[PDB]
Amino acid sequence: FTGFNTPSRIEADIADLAHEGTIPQGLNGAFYRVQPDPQFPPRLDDDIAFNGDGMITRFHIHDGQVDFRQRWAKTDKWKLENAAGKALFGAYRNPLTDDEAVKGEIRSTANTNAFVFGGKLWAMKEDSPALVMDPATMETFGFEKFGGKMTGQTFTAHPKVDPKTGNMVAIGYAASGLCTDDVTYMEVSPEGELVREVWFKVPYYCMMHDFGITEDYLVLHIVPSIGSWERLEQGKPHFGFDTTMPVHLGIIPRRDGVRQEDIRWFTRDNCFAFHVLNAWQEGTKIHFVTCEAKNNMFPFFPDVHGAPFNGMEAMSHPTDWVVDMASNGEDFAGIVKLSDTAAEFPRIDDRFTGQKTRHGWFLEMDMKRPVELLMNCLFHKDFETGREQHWWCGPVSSLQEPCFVPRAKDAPEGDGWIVQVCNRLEEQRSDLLIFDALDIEKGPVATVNIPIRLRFGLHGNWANADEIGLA
Repeated sequence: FTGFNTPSRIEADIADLAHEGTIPQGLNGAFYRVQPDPQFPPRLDDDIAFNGDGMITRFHIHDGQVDFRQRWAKTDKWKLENAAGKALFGAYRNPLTDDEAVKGEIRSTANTNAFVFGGKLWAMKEDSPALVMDPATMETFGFEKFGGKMTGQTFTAHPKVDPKTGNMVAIGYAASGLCTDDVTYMEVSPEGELVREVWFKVPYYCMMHDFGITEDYLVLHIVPSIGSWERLEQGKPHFGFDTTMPVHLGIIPRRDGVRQEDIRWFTRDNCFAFHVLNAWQEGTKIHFVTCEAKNNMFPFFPDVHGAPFNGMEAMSHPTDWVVDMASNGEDFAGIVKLSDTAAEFPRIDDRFTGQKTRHGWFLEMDMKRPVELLMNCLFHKDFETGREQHWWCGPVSSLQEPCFVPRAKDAPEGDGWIVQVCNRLEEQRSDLLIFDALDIEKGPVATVNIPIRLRFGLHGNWANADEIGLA
């Protein structure tokens, strides 16, 4: 709650932000990103940054200028707390520490991702229904339960769009209640109607924060960041990592009326994997590129056996998990490390989700760079040519999730730009950087001064003027 991460709680508007360079005329749409930002002082003692109320930033880029708008995501939690004028909810994913006054309420802070789909803005916390908002006015409508047709109590913060159907693919884990081994597989039409919701069990309850899709399958990685009521009763963090448990990859056919028996389960040795770059089918093989670390990535979700955090072992690298559908038995066809670069927050050109993509972008941790006072490089890989580009934000800055933007509705994979918030840490201010996606190492084409300090953000997405009602 201090330093770079001073609370903000500023809703605002500013037209035509100052910039150093030229803003590409091609850009006509909006980058939406979210920051955890607590409305009130925390109810408990040392709450996590990951746990603040969702504040949704939007950078509307058009006619070679940038406009700012930041609004609260008005969760049930935000409203009840607002009215009550005080914190009513407790720790991250721990209903046990809530005021009795808010028992049975939707605890979502809608603080993890901000996503445009079917002419709505989705503010997402994977423990809850998505909060929907107006993409243009950025008013809150309320949580999306699709007219009581959703039966699952949760919705992913890492949804995927099938380019073929245009559908949104989603899971919801702890679907029947907290720490349950149920999971819903959902699909949503471009119009916004919920068209499919399949229940199924997973080998064990764990953090299923993400997944892949291919042309036919949902690929779901099961990594033993595990939880239980036991943990919560003793007031431990909701999740802890168990290095002694196997890692699974479930293959769910994306067709109507699937059963547990249709789901193919592969198993490998213990590792930590987190965010999914992309997956595709290669005949009978499925390629699943995730950012794999040797061990636990999150100090705050500790080793369940009291073993202390191993920073070295938390370094993640893009990795291909391959599995053959046509085989028998649980073994992986193989595991291929795609780069020695330490990377996470992976992005693809969304238009090619499920097809083998040539390009990926990541936030990189390069410990060889000076720091004169932490994710300090933008990283682009050409998987065809093997060629890796790096851009460094310099010694007093750090970077937030990059967001790919197409040059046109019809441009090749990777022909466009990268937009990303940059933390000017020593100056306690923020920039929006705009790069050539395919030549990032020459530096950003435009450095845009953001006249409000933004906090450590999480996930963010692009939409055209035509998808958000600013045509």
